[PDB]
Amino acid sequence: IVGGYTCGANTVPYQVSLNSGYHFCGGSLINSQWVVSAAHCYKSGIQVRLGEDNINVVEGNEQFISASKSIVHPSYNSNTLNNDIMLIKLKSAASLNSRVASISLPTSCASAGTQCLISGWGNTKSSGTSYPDVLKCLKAPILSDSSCKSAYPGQITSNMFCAGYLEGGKDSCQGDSGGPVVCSGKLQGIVSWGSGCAQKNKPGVYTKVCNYVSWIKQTIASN
Ligand SMILES: [Ca+2]
Repeated sequence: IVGGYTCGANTVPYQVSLNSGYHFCGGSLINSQWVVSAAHCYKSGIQVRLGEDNINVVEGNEQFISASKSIVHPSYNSNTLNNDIMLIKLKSAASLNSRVASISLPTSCASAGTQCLISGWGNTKSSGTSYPDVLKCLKAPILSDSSCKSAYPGQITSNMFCAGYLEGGKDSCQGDSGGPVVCSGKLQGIVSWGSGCAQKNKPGVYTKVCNYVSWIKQTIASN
């Protein structure tokens, strides 16, 4: 997250870190057994880390649970990142508590102009590299479809939305991928892509979770 703020420990209790020997993506806990993340975060061998604040210090509220199954969306296209969504099943259910909690799936799609909370352990620099240890947060508005398409001509599908600031300075970034965009208390987006981070006229692009709720619900009823 570039241009964000330190969330505060366990104030985003649905945020997970995906670990394959190191943090590599975020995710969102949607019930005690299942995480939503980006399909481009697929790796074999994933351990889900819940209750994290500093990802490099065991502070006492973590739950580390191996994935048993990962399910990339059936129509995921890694070239365009259309349908950039994946489900991860935990080997055992998390213990839900004040620091480890699920986020609701949406009923309706969020609106342009709504301010959402984006979070993660990704790079904090637009130019260059610096990865924080503690979780970072950013409030960013959903942009109109027209603005999004103008920013990325020929690249935005109905399964994507833009959020952020066209002047630059504030955005998600590498290492935030797969993490949550929460608007009106529901999971409306997944950190997916963007041209650089926080550059002028190049807002973040996020997977439109409201289009996936029936797939998520039938998949978790079946696995
Ligand atoms: Ca920790």
